[PDB]
Amino acid sequence: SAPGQAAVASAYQRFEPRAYLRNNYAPPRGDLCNPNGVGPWKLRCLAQTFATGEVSGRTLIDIGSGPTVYQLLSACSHFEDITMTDFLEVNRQELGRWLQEEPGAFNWSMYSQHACLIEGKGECWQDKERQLRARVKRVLPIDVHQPQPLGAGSPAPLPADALVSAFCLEAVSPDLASFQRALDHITTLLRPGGHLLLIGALEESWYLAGEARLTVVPVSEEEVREALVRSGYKVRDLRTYIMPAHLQTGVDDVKGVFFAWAQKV
Amino acid sequence: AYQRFEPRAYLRNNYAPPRGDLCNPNGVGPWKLRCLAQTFATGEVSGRTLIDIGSGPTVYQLLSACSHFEDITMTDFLEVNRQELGRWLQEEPGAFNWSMYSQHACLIEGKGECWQDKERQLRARVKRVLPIDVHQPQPLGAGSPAPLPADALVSAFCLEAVSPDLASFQRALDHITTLLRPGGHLLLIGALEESWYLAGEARLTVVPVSEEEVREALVRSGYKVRDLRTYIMPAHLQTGVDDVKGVFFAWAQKV
Ligand SMILES: Nc1ncnc2c1ncn2[C@@H]1O[C@@H](CSCCNC[C@@H]2Cc3ccc([N+](=O)[O-])cc3CN2)[C@@H](O)[C@H]1O
Ligand SMILES: Nc1ncnc2c1ncn2[C@@H]1O[C@@H](CSCCNC[C@@H]2Cc3ccc([N+](=O)[O-])cc3CN2)[C@@H](O)[C@H]1O
Repeated sequence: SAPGQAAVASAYQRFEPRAYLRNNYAPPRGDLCNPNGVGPWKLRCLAQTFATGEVSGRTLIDIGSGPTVYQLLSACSHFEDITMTDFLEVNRQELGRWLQEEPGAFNWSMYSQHACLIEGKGECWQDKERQLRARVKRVLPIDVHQPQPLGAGSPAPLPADALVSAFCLEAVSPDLASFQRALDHITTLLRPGGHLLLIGALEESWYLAGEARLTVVPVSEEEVREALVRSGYKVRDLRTYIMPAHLQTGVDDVKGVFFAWAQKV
Repeated sequence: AYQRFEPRAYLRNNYAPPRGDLCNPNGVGPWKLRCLAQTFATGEVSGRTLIDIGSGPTVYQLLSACSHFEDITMTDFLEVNRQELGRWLQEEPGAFNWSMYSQHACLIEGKGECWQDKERQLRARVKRVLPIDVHQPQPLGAGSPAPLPADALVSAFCLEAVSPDLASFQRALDHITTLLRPGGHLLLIGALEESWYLAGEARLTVVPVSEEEVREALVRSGYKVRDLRTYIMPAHLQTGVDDVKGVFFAWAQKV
């Protein structure tokens, strides 16, 4: 078990946040004007799920935030305490730049505007970002391969009412078995009856983050569903987006994207 | 007097904060955008061609209009305003940033449209920017490139701001009304009970008008008033740039 993990940790030492941001969150993949694009689909899954009112509580943990905040734009009106996490210091620093409203931070304002647009409440994007910054109460190291991903007696309020995780588990797991165990490990962080929102890449074997070319376990929708069931979830929603050819740039070999809403039993 | 009008001062006074803060939905900017959006959302204001009367250096007043009219003419009395418009239309250097207004129009309209697509459509549909003088019986002169008669007019904060008194305001309205097809629509926005405003070195005289006065003026020009509403200016938006008391929005139909 330890070998595959050592390979993952080593490969991530070359991960370049800015290149990763450019590849995935600037145009063309970061084009929010095309409703058929992947950015709008992700934001829609999240906004629609939170719009049900069924996913709420006091505390939320984002698992493997990397250098991004988009996955929390709709969530942040429903949780007063948000923990963001990442394995890499360089990503935690990138989140820090953004938290401090630095220029030189990545500009999420197009995503914030798009979230305001689809949430349909007339909120301005500046109020949305102010609220996300207020509700993020800590940014913590994490390793999903450890039985306690946050370490012993972490700062984070546990158990959490909800988890969010985008493009983390399949990107740090050498094989399906590692992915299943990682899912079990983060599932310990979640209250029974709590909710997990999982976004990830389907049938991907690599992606680029600068010099770093990371190896990814290719997973199918069926594999994700079965993993959720095995970890003790009821699957409420599991959607697939098929990556259009024009978005099939050379930054990865992804075939689609999945969104799962699961409730822990 | 208008010869000392400074577009950048005017923009700063009226379209930068506090008056240009769009975050609070009780502000004047959001109220104006809502009047315009709700009106066009009815479907009753439609056609091929539209003229914006006295555009000055602003485009917000056409953000909801532009998806209902394929040919748009913008107008102003002053070359310096016409150049400021040109800088924004051609995406030139130092153009005013209207993106907050574009974004808010998209939010209000509720169609999920992105603000870059809205600006793109506005820029595509504005075919020309022309001189205009509403004091002339033919405000656009004879044989102007503008298709006439227009199917719709929009005019925000022009007639009361260029008229010394109610009689002049009425005549200016009669004048622009000749540009409008019978059965066509006028969307008129303006200041209530204002007597002056500043634009840098220019101090401009305004005729103070009431809601009743505007209604009466419309009827006299031959319009049926479909809608007329008032925004009362809150104290935190009462700055030193004018003495405005309120803003009116009128939707009128020529008959
Ligand atoms: N042991 C660990 N525990 C927790 N997190 C860890 C661990 N090791 C690395 N990490 C952390 O997880 C990393 C996750 S970044 C996302 C990687 N996903 C792969 C790739 C990216 C991507 C992104 C967006 C889209 N899209 O279309 O919107 C598609 C794709 C294609 N897939 C990173 O922050 C790393 O630092
Ligand atoms: N003879 C003419 N014919 C046509 N246009 C002409 C003529 N002479 C001058 N012009 C043209 O008309 C002008 C219109 S802009 C200034 C209007 N002044 C009213 C002032 C501005 C304002 C704006 C917004 C708000 N608000 O709270 O939303 C409040 C206020 C307060 N009132 C200007 O572009 C000028 O160039």
